[PDB]
Amino acid sequence: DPSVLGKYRAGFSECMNEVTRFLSTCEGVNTEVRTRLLGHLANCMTQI
Amino acid sequence: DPSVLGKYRAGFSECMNEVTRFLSTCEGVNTEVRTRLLGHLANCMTQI
Repeated sequence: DPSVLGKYRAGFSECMNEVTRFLSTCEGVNTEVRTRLLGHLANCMTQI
Repeated sequence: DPSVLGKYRAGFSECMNEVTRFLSTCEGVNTEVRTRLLGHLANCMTQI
């Protein structure tokens, strides 16, 4: 059911917002981290 | 169904691992960030 996927996406939407705050806080060695950090969450959202 | 919750937890388990890597990377102004970062993911896992 799409509700399950929506719930999953909703959870990740929340993770993305908090993760974004962390990413907006770290400004040094997070260029590589940002790629994996955003890529992974994006991959999870994209995959599901 | 518990499968939905398990899927949700599984997604957060994945977020926690990646988030942990970010937290293990940032070492400066993330004491406050860590509290919210871990507290939020923990809150989501705890709540669901």
